[PDB]
Amino acid sequence: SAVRPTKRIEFTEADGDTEGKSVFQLEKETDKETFKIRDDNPWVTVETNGAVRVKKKWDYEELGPEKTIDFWVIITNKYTDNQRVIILVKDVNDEPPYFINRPLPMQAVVQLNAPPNTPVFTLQARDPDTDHNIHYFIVRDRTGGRFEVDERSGVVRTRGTDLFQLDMEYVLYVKAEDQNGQSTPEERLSIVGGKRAPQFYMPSYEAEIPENQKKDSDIISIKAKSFADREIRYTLKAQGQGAGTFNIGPTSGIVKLAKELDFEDLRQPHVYSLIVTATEDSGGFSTSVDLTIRVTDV
Ligand SMILES: [Ca+2]
Ligand SMILES: [Zn+2]
Ligand SMILES: [Zn+2]
Ligand SMILES: [Zn+2]
Ligand SMILES: [Zn+2]
Ligand SMILES: [Zn+2]
Ligand SMILES: [Zn+2]
Ligand SMILES: [Zn+2]
Ligand SMILES: [Zn+2]
Ligand SMILES: [Zn+2]
Ligand SMILES: [Zn+2]
Ligand SMILES: [Zn+2]
Ligand SMILES: [Zn+2]
Ligand SMILES: [Zn+2]
Ligand SMILES: [Zn+2]
Ligand SMILES: [Zn+2]
Ligand SMILES: [Zn+2]
Ligand SMILES: [Zn+2]
Repeated sequence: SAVRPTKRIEFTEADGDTEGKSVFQLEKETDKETFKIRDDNPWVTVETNGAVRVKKKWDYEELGPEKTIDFWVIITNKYTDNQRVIILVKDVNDEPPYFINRPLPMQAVVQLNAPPNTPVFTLQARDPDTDHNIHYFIVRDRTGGRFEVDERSGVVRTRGTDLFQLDMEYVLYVKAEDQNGQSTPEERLSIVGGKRAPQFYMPSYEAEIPENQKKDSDIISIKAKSFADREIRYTLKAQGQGAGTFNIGPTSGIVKLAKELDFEDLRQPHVYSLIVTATEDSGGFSTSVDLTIRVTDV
């Protein structure tokens, strides 16, 4: 027949990242066949010998919604053959955006007399694909319409002139969506009127240290965010065993080893459970978090 079975083949965007690179060889039914493209294609040239070469550096986003380099070839040696070539192009960078806001869950405060269009928090997601653009939006507003999000910047801004209530929680569920390839999870943003307690940069902390850890060496750094941007004082208590084995820097949040350790001494536990407290001298507010320290033998 005049038409050959359609050549189907899969390559990544990156396989086509260099002009003139021979991606694949089109097969010939007879030794003396020569190839020629039917229509000029922006992405590929076809050599006389059937080698398919990168013309313009492949860009998945720039392909039609089909995501294929789709072209025909003429085969000869008139009595000529025709064959369709469909290169399915895979965008291997195309993985969903994720929020890079820290700490999670998303927490902000709103000034009680915040005037309209006061920014209270900036949503920041990252698309691992550098070639993608994302839009931020609210999927569920539990604030009674007191906040909106800028789709470009991710900035969350107050609306209306009414006051906000002290200690009152305003909740938005927010999402960033890809304009190319997927989205973030629908994350919960908690905005509290006026002030709220410090939030640790991790919901729990875990350290693993050898038996021979040097006395007064740093074991783990703990940090809490003060929403009032006020001074944080850290304290550390032991849950059960190990009181006084570790301390934490009042200002630094750095947990050091206070005592020598013996793994073969069964008086000392192998897993220490500690609670770190972050205290604002901004008045009252404290938050606690678990710190778990495991000791390995050496
Ligand atoms: Ca791309
Ligand atoms: Zn036939
Ligand atoms: Zn591009
Ligand atoms: Zn891409
Ligand atoms: Zn990956
Ligand atoms: Zn890319
Ligand atoms: Zn949009
Ligand atoms: Zn804007
Ligand atoms: Zn009102
Ligand atoms: Zn949903
Ligand atoms: Zn240090
Ligand atoms: Zn500051
Ligand atoms: Zn500090
Ligand atoms: Zn030992
Ligand atoms: Zn002992
Ligand atoms: Zn606990
Ligand atoms: Zn041992
Ligand atoms: Zn040993």
